[PDB]
Amino acid sequence: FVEPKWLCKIMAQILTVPKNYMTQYFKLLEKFQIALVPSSLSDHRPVIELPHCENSEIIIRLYEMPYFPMGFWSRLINRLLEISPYMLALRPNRMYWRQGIYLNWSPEAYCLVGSEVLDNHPESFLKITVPSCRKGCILLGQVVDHIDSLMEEWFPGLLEIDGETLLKKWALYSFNDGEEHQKILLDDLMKKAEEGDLLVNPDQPRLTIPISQIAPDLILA
Amino acid sequence: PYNRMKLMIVGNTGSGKTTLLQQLMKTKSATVGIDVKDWPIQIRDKRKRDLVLNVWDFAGREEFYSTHPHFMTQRALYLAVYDLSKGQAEVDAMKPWLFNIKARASSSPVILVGTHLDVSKACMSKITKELLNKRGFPAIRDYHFVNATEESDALAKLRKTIINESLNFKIRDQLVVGQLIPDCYVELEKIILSERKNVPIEFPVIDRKRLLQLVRENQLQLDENELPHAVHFLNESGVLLHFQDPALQLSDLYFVEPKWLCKIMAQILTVPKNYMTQYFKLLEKFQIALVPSSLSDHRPVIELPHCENSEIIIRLYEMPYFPMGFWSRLINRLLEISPYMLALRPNRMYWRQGIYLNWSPEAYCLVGSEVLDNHPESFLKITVPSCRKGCILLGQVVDHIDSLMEEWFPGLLEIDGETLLKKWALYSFNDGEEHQKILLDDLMKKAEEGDLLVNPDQPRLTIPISQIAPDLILADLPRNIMLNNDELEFEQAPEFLLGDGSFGSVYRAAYEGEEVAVKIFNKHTSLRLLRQELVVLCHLHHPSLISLLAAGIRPRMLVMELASKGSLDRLLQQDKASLTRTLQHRIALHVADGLRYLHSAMIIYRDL
Ligand SMILES: Nc1nc2c(ncn2[C@@H]2O[C@H](COP(=O)(O)OP(=O)(O)O)[C@@H](O)[C@H]2O)c(=O)[nH]1
Repeated sequence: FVEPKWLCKIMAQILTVPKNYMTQYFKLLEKFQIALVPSSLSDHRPVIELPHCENSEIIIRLYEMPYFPMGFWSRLINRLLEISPYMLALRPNRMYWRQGIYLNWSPEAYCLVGSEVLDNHPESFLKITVPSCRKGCILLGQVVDHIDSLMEEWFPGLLEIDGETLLKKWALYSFNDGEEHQKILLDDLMKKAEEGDLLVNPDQPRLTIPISQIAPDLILA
Repeated sequence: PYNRMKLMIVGNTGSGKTTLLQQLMKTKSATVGIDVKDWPIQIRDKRKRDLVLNVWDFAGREEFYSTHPHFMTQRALYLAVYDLSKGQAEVDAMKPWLFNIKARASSSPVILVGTHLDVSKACMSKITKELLNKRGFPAIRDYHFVNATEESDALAKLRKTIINESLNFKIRDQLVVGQLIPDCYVELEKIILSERKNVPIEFPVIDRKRLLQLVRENQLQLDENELPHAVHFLNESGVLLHFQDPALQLSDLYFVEPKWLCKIMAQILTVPKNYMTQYFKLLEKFQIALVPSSLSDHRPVIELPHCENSEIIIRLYEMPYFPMGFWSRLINRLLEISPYMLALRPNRMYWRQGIYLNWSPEAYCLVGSEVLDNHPESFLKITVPSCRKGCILLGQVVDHIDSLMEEWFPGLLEIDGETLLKKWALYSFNDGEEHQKILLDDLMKKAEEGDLLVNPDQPRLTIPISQIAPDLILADLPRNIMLNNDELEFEQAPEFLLGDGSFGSVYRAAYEGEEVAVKIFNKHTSLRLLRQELVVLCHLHHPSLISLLAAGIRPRMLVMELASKGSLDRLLQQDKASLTRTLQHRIALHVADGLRYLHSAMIIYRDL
């Protein structure tokens, strides 16, 4: 491509609205994350009455960054596009929107990567709701790998220590048997540093939760 | 004679409604709720029939709409105002109001009224004389182009026309404004209007015990059994609102001054701790509760797993416009009330125009609006997988939708006659690989029950009627139950083979080498009651219950096991000697076992 201003103008043309290379046209259009158009996707989360509630049967993993990166979500969505199957075949139900994906195989084999805002917090989050089953843990592993890959490959500035790192990965757990609420949050690096045992315990040692049901990518589950 | 008829001012936002009302009554800010009033009319003719029209100035704003169909009754005269200032367009913009009147109160007269004559476009009279006359619409009986905010001869003629059309209501020659009622009814009416004053303005509700003390204190001779029918008639007349159904706890609370109730319920849309539980219950009874309205109106992109045409089932539903408050009722009706199995919670993605439950990649369901190009109508596409569990979901959903239509909006089923509601089915004789799914009306396919297949002009290709409409052919139930008519030995005509006297229409026939009892459910009715009894009897499987063998469509019949010795009634009458102590106890034990299993399934065998 010579005179790149022409290329970039022509590629940005179709956003506000040579038949030989039309296939290459669409290929590079996908290489620009334009193709279905990921942008202009109504910006509105649809209400999702998930089957499983409680705290015991699910796994959360927040991702705290001040603002979402410039072109993050399109890259992520286009990366998770059928590239994370629970098994090693079947097409999963998908509900795309500009801030989430929510694949769905079965009532116990789903996955939902979607933005979420918390009150009194000007930061941004990337809540990842995943069932506690085995296939759940598999999906969680694949998704965390793909996201960390995008971060290390596209936006390096959000990983290098200065130093709050500008990107803090949390994990959500409930020592209150799941029936109660207000899931306590634990930074990921600390739990990684708690590999000495295979359990986590609060000040009151009577209650104890395995590190497999909070982070099955750290413990090899 | 009872001189009281409901007047209802429907209309579109921004028009003249509350001011038009305030000028008809001469009782010299947006509307929230419905603003119930009542103005009396002293007839100046010799027959001075003093009547009271209670007006219901419906608010035009779109967010309230899902509560509007609840207060549209048959015994009512509807005004409809359409703001002539924005001429030639608002007349078309008030078509949904007319269609919803026709959907709810089919045979109620309507009086078009054109406000804003002060400014400007009177050629809207042309379109309202050609387009809005008789195109599946609720029989417009007059036009009026009147100013508001200023009494005039146009206002005078308009008001006189309201009164004239009021008296000449006569549904099937009834003369509603002058029908006869028992004295106790009008007595109860008077004591309610007096009790309107002596009640907390902040909480105008009254108690059934307080009502009982009221009717005891006065000369009302109404009995306890005579109360429900009485207060129900008062409800129809728009005096006090009540809901005697036991599903709600409101059968002890009688709402007086209904304008307060409706305003308070519509309050929370634009944004007494003892009855907060009943508050939420009736809030659900108003389809407010999660709030079904204000749900972003935007379909989310759904990349369904299965494409093609062979592995899926579509079923369009064509109506000109969606009814007034349809979608809220439907969503709230399908709320977890259609499980694939007889346990598991399905994934759901609610939005104002769809539900899309989801169990498994082959066990989903999606009921959602869809527009087609070059088609100003509306559609209710229902995508369902071709698997067995799919067909089960399809059956339940069609039943629930048809139930809503027959129970809420009767005007969309009665033939005139295009029926204003045409159910399609989508099929592809091109092996599914190709496209442009041909559409076939449902009534036509129902008439094609003679065979079990459908075939085009080219007879080489042929598609079963089970994979296009598994509710017509009895495949939506589990455990396919067709009777394999080759092996049946039934003769319907003779009274020689009746089961016995007074068993309905149960005949005695031989099937699969065994004598069986078959009920001919065939009549003018549809497959509704047949399938209803079929899903009940589909999964019981108990010894003390009559076991089902097969069901049929040509003609509609139910094939069940045959009781050789006849009913117990005959043995009690004819042969009292056959019954001994041990036999009587065994009969009692078996019936008790049957009732136990039934109540374990939470089923009420009402009569025994
Ligand atoms: N000049 C003029 N104004 C009108 C006429 N009819 C209604 N309006 C205006 O419309 C307003 C009333 O709107 P309203 O019916 O209450 O709206 P709604 O409550 O949503 O039905 C008043 O403020 C009037 O000024 C009319 O014939 N002429």
